[PDB]
Amino acid sequence: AIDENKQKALAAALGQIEKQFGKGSIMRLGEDRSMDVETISTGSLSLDIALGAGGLPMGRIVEIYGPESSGKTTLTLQVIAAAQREGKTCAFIDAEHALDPIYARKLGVDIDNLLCSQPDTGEQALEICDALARSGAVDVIVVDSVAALTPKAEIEGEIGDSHMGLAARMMSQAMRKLAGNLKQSNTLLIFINQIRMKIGVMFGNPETTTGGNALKFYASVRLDIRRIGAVKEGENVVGSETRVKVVKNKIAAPFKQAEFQILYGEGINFYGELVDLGVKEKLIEKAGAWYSYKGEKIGQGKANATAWLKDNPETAKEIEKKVRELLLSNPNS
Amino acid sequence: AARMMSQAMRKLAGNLKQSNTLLIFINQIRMKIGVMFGNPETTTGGNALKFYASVR
Amino acid sequence: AARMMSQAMRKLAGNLKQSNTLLIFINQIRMKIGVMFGNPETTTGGNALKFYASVRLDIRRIGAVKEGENVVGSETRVKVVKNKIAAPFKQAEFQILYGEGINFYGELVDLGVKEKLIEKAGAWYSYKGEKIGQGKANATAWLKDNPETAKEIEKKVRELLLSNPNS
DNA sequence: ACTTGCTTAATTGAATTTTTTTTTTTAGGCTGACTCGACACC
DNA sequence: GGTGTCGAGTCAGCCTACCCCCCCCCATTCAATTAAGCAAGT
DNA sequence: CCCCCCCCCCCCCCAAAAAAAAAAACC
Ligand SMILES: Nc1ncnc2c1ncn2[C@@H]1O[C@H](COP(=O)(O)OP(=O)(O)OP(O)(O)=S)[C@@H](O)[C@H]1O
Ligand SMILES: [Mg+2]
Repeated sequence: AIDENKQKALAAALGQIEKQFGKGSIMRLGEDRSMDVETISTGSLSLDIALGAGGLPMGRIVEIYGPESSGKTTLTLQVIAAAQREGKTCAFIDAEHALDPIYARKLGVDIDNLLCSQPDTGEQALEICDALARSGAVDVIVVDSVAALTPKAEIEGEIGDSHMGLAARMMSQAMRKLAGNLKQSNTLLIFINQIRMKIGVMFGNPETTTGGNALKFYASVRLDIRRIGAVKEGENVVGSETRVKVVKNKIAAPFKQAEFQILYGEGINFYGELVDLGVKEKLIEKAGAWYSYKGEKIGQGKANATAWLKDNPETAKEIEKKVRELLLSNPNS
Repeated sequence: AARMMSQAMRKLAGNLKQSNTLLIFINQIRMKIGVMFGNPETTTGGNALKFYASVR
Repeated sequence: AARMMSQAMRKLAGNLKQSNTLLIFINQIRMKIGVMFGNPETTTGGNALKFYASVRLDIRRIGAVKEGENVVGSETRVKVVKNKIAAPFKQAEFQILYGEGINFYGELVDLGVKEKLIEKAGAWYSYKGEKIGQGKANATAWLKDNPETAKEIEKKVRELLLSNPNS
């Protein structure tokens, strides 16, 4: 008796809300396809595993932070390169004024279709982000350094002048405005941030990021990237040994980490990863310092084993297919 | 209230002068809103009393 | 809302006086922003109630009351910010204990010490030589057990500090 | 009977520095900028 | 025929009317220091 | 005895509401 009266009052209210605000304003969460999480590759297989859902989520905000020369720009360009290869449009907002277009081409970016902007102010940078988000025509936006998003008042002003929390306020306002626009357009926004030291602290770590506290809350993923060593061809340093910690994750379990090589002028070493994962999943046998695939000695030393996998495009397909099958915990589709 | 004050001033001003009686009105401040230029402080009971007052 | 409150006061002030009825309005605090003349703490509902009020009390929590670790109440301060029936700007300090209310015996200690009926050496409370406890809580706990001395100290404090007693 | 360490509570001090600017809800005038027709002159 | 220039018309943004009330502001936590009373040693 | 004719003028305001936000090593 009361059941029917409640179901009718509910049905009437739902009808009135959908009339006043629009069609999909309120609905049951189980029958809402908009809310399903879709992901894209990072151009690193170990990082796609660490993220738990096979890559970075569309319609969300991501933060990548780290020290100087850690690989923050190189990593965001490999994301763009991968996205372009699946026929997606990408934008680069270069607030640092430090992008080399020749190096971007060497990492596999289609330069001639990559939208670029070198804005004057933080406001202009973030108004271009909102304009491209509302359009529905851009799939990935990268904002290179939050640290270089200078408010207009600070550019007009003198060096030494105080602007209390003015960048932090700008970023707080930006997040509020963007979150909704990005979810509707299914657009991925990636923010790069720099590290700074906070003083008057003895608990926790003294490392901070720039641009205040809003971005920590709204980010669905946060990556801490670091250079942990060198890659040498005898004497010549030819690349960096890199580590990425997943510091925040809302689309899968956090605190996982990824290890890989960045080689100068190539990018992330995909086959270098595919060796290490093939080893861990018992598909490649490392008998001391001798890498072996089904008895056949593919080489000795990681570089020779990688060079062998490069020469055999069938054996690389085989191992990738198995590793993808096994380790990807939440496959999206 | 503005009308009642308007009518009272008309009636009282002449009766006070004849009898030589001092009449003191106390008023409270309110805040007039939708004013940018100047002082947003008003008093109560309309405009008549400003005109008929010999001292404010 | 400011208009409604302005209209309400006009109507109520006279009706309350005839009936001899006490009306108490509780108000919340809000922040005034921009170009501020004075303190940025405001109250809600416009400017009428400030004029019509015969008494205005500002109440504040100034600390915790702890039984070792367990927080068992609040230390409170009340400022008299407006008064038309006696002189203003006097203040009161008392304890609110959760589930009991205002700690009457705690006030009686503090008023006993002020009017020399109780002797306080460091943190040692003495009534006519006899030592009644160390610390305000043990002193209070004694006065709770000895209602003869409580009634005596109350009667003397009322005689001293309350100017005109009851009818 | 004289002196000292322990007890329990309450009191006071430091905690590196030092800093900003904005709205909706005006009304009516003044400045500068853009549009268009066309008339003088090479 | 085309470009500079005279002229009327229309539109977007700024600013100036304006005096200027305050009576002085919302407040905390850990730990070193002080001290009156009382049991233990002499 | 016999039979109507015609309008005139406004008056007064009332009330506030609300925060937002870090930035940086030094030997
Ligand atoms: N144009 C280039 N040619 C060769 N190597 C490069 C080039 N640009 C960057 N690298 C190297 O790639 C590695 C990572 O560089 P990035 O990806 O630019 O790092 P990053 O964190 O953006 O550092 P910033 O912005 O300069 S603090 C470093 O060892 C660089 O020296
Ligand atoms: Mg960079």
